[PDB]
Amino acid sequence: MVNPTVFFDIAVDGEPLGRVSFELFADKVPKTAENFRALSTGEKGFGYKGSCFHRIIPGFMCQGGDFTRHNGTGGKSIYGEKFEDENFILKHTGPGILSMANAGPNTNGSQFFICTAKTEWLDGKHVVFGKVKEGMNIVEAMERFGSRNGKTSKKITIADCGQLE
Ligand SMILES: CC(C)[C@@H]1OC(=O)C(C)(C)/C=C/c2ccc3ccc(nc3c2)[C@@H](C)NC(=O)[C@@H]2CCCN(N2)C(=O)[C@H](C)NC1=O
Repeated sequence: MVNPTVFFDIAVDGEPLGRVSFELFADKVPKTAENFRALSTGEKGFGYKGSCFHRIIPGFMCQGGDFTRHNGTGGKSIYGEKFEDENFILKHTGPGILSMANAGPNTNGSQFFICTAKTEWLDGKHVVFGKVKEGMNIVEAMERFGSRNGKTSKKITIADCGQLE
């Protein structure tokens, strides 16, 4: 089995910025990786294309994936509105870690975050399931549109997304 790779093409106020690609650790968290993979291809009929990064805190993380309410209160998984925490094998080791956002135990949906710092205090409560493979420079560029309270100064969108391999 080969861990899947997905990509996001990022835009800033509609203008193309660049691509971020991710390795999804399906060998360690297959249910969580499959959710993010399928939402990235849109193959269930819904997913990330067109959604935004609603909270970007420089020196911390970029959060996105709310395609139902567009503001960080919504989203849904391919398994239903919520699904369980699969495991916590992987840790928040540094910039580029891809992890699930949640509102409590066993509340994963579609929202995710990309770390731009080591966030070890989230270990064991957010499921880590991938990492940036290429385009950390694009993530760093996105980070410059964030702010201390997370509000973005330009609209940061996933203009396209899908699977590479
Ligand atoms: C998935 C979604 C439904 C959920 O939303 C909620 O629980 C509700 C809708 C209640 C919003 C809470 C909320 C709002 C604004 C914030 C501003 C700032 C902060 N936390 C915030 C948390 C700071 C300290 N931490 C984060 O930014 C962390 C980083 C890791 C990912 N991550 N955010 C979540 O997983 C949050 C913990 N959960 C949610 O965003």
